[PDB]
Amino acid sequence: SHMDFSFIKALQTAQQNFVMTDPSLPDNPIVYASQGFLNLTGYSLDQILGRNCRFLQGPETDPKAVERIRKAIEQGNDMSVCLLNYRVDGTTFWNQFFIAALRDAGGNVTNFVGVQCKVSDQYAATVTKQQEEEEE
Amino acid sequence: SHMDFSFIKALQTAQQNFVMTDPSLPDNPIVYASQGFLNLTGYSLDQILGRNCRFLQGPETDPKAVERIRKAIEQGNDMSVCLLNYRVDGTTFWNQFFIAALRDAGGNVTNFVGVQCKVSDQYAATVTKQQEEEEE
Ligand SMILES: Cc1cc2nc3c(=O)[nH]c(=O)nc-3n(C[C@H](O)[C@H](O)[C@H](O)COP(=O)(O)O)c2cc1C
Ligand SMILES: Cc1cc2nc3c(=O)[nH]c(=O)nc-3n(C[C@H](O)[C@H](O)[C@H](O)COP(=O)(O)O)c2cc1C
Ligand SMILES: [Cl-]
Ligand SMILES: [Cl-]
Ligand SMILES: [Cl-]
Repeated sequence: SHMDFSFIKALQTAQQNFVMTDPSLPDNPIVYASQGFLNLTGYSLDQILGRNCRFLQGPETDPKAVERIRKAIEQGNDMSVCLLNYRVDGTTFWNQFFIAALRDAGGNVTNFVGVQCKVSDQYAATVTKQQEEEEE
Repeated sequence: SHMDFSFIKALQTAQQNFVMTDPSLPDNPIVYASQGFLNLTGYSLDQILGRNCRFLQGPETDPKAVERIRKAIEQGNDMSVCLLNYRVDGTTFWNQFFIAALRDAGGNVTNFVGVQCKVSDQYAATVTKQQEEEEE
């Protein structure tokens, strides 16, 4: 019914790409980020907290996927999207990332959790083909 | 307020280690498992669904961690535990895995989500040191 602190501790440490964001604060900013997340994105820790993950997007990013994400966030749905993200140095990578809407015993969204997965160009091609085939 | 099907689709496919279990069914069995999960554990798909993840544990698995997990499950808490797990061939590996309690708009636990991470022996040593230092 709550959050065991083991979750929060192993999150900041896990060599994979995890993030947690707080909807209670404005703009839903990152409160905890994994070490593998900083390895993948290349950012320092001070450039992560207090900000929303929009800084991973850029020019060549599919805005339909971004609208999908923001709709699922406004409704608090658990989703997953593959899109092109940018590191700090400007390099690009295909991020297939998940979003979970953790809710308390009252049904209210307490925190958002995000798992990012770097996928190859073949997986990106197939999943983008499906997502673009999802036309209305 | 619901589960976007993108979550379920990208779960079964993601090359990482994800699982989802249904508390509505007896013993809380696995309903969806990732491809990377089958790569890590070595099991076929038919040996996964309809079963609880106890088949990953074994002889030299810390039972205190298992009691911790089952208490957090009975209370529906989001946790994370590092423990020794076994593959199908009998080989061992240190699994630092997370557990999230997805709840609906009414606060009831709908499904459990689990992310497994294979960690080295140094990380296992440090985290097991902390968890054993957690004595009452
Ligand atoms: C927990 C969480 C993790 C997210 N991770 C990413 C990410 O890794 N890459 C990305 O492009 N967007 C990510 N997003 C989405 C953005 O943070 C943002 O919500 C998205 O751009 C839609 O919001 P907007 O329409 O206001 O721009 C994540 C969102 C959440 C809640
Ligand atoms: C979603 C989910 C994923 C789990 N993944 C693992 C796992 O990877 N390895 C493991 O040893 N136990 C895992 N467990 C815990 C076991 O499934 C089981 O709940 C645990 O042994 C405690 O239950 P018990 O006291 O009845 O044995 C997971 C549990 C859940 C709910
Ligand atoms: Cl379905
Ligand atoms: Cl091994
Ligand atoms: Cl090692």
